[PDB]
Amino acid sequence: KVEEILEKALELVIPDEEEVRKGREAEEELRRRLDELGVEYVFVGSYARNTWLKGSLEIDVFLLFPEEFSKEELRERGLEIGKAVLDSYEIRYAEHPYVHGVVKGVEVDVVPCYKLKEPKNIKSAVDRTPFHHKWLEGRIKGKENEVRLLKGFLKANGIYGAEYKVRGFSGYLCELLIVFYGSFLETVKNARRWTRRTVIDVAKGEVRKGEEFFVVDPVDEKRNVAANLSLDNLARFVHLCREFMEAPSLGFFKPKHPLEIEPERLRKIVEERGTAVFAVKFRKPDIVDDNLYPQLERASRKIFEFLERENFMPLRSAFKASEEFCYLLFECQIKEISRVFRRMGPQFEDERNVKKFLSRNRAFRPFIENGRWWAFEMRKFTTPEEGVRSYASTHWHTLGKNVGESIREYFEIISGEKLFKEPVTAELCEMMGVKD
RNA sequence: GGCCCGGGGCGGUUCGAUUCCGCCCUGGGCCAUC
Repeated sequence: KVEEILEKALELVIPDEEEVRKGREAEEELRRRLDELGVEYVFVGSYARNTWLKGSLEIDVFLLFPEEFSKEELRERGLEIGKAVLDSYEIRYAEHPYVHGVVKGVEVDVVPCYKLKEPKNIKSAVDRTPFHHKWLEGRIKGKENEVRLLKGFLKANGIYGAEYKVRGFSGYLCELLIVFYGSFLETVKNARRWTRRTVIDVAKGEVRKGEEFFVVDPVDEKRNVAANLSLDNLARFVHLCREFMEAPSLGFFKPKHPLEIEPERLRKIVEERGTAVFAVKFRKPDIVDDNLYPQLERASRKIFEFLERENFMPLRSAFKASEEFCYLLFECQIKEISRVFRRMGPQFEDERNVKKFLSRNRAFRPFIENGRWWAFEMRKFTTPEEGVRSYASTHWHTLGKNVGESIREYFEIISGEKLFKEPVTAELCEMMGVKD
């Protein structure tokens, strides 16, 4: 039963004694170093609140700087401090650069920010974190394991990140939720009633109907904590909660198995479907995933839209990325279509336009049907692939800034066996609902 | 970078385009980076 299950579960979410110990002693040292320099700092994030998921140990040391300090100063002093304190560093990037390193074996993020008073004055997302922490530390105390359960559950099902490769629940949203419902289970139970118009005002302990799923930030009533949660990911969670409660099981916290498929069986199935399955391959632009995937979606969407207005009847689109290349995957109901198609002309009494419409030299002689004129025109292409080869070659600039630029210099359309031999077999099966 | 809203020019397509497909400059808002 749920309880017995959640019990066996804490085991997969809570960091064991050694992963914890490792943490403390790393924070211990990290503390000394920072003081033997008299720097004004503050640990934030899931480490400072013991809400960190097992296996995801990382520390977040935020450096407080006067308001008056310039942007440049912040990062320079931040770069210096980070460098001196970290065993081994690495200048990372975001809204502004910050430093990432390791201390006594554990991960560390040394972010520079402005010491501020009261939410307004907020100069960057990072400035807001300190407030999020002060508001969260006193209220989440004693429920950390509820937070963890809720992450292992979301992480296990592929919707734990808030970044563009996940579009799911952010760890912050997770604690706010636990602070609202009181525990994992209560969150799971209530989530089942969530709709796309549900709004959760943590500060008001109230739930209301809005225009979109909105979890108003305690620190900023205008900020949506679940802003980048995809409408489909929300749907998948609402369902996942409904099923968990129907049949509790430790399997919900266990990362689903990769489940490889033999390319041969994939071939058979596509045949059983008798659809057009092809891919658009091009070199992976060298850019962070936060810029790459929002592009892959656009590109994939722009082509899907080309395919349907072109009468190829697309079923679903998808995409995969590698160290090497990127793939846009499509499946259609039409492997081929006739050359001729019917073009709609003016009504019979509009002498002006009628004449014009008839003034074009076509090959088949237009006709009248139910009051208006029509014409038989020929298509430029007759198969999905044939069309996308044309679309990608001329409309490359609309598939994203980067993706669009790598397609402009090189792209190929694969299909048949050649396609099943590309590292995209898994994605396809997920796209076709192939079950097993 | 991506999404939402808006201005100013254009190109292709169409009997017919503000309205479909796209391109230039361009104002504001939001999202991820912790």
